[PDB]
Amino acid sequence: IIVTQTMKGLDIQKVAGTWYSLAMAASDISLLDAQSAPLRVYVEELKPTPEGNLEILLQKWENGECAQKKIIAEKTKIPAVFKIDALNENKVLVLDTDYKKYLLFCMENSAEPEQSLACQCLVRTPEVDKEALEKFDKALKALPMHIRLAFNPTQLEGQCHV
Amino acid sequence: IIVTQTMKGLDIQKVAGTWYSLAMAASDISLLDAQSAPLRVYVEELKPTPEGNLEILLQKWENGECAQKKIIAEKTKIPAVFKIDALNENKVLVLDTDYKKYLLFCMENSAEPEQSLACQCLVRTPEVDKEALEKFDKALKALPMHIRLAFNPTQLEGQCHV
Repeated sequence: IIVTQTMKGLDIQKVAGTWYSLAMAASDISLLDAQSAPLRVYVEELKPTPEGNLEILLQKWENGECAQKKIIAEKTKIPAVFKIDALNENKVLVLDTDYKKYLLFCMENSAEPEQSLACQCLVRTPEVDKEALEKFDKALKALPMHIRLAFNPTQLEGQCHV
Repeated sequence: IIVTQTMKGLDIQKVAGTWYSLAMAASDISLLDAQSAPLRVYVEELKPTPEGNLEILLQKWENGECAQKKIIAEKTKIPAVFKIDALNENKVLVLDTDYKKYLLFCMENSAEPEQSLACQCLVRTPEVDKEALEKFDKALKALPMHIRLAFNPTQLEGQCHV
């Protein structure tokens, strides 16, 4: 895939704190279709390091339980692009944010041989922000998404979105 | 939705023949999320009757097989609205068509619209028609969808969308 738009001027220190996964999309239906699908992950928090790296706290269904997971994303020459250090190295792209209300990012699933891509719309509060959803859909027009999900407030406040 | 002009003058005789489910959306994620989800149905063909009813031939994953099913949709006072008793739905609404390339329709249970609404973009040929998808998304902006799926040509030509 060709991501055609990452964020200019990204100050990663300002995305610290709590977030909620309002909506997600992926290039393959099977990446997101079930609760236990591989890229079905709910971001809880972003913790920038002083070295300019990014810690990502998320929840994920596994073996019928809601599991917390910590991902360390290492900075690169491009400021909106990070590398996840893991058995298969995976990229995380910050597309856009206003720091105070929404953040749009994508992550690839390199354990898939075939090129795969998931993107999320994160908001600061557990409400459906229509303007953030509009910016998400605008950013998605350039991308080959075949599944899109959106969640309601009860799900945002729940564990693993229930 | 407003009953529109192409909806006032819907001539069902002109929708006869083969169709492909290019994209689908629903109000509840669980209506569409798995292959065996209840409203995960692929329209194959539309057969208008001389009495002005509408036969809908579709495929559906069930008991580990791709099963053919026949739904009889009975006409009503409103020409774009039909009555069914299948998939725990009771109404089918034709939202828009140009007869020759696309048709947009929804199904619901009028007892439980929020929990039962699914809509589809059907095309005449197994290709991704961007203009048809634009009209589908335009019609969906007014609706409380939380899942949207789009299929590729190989899936369109496949059994139960591969």
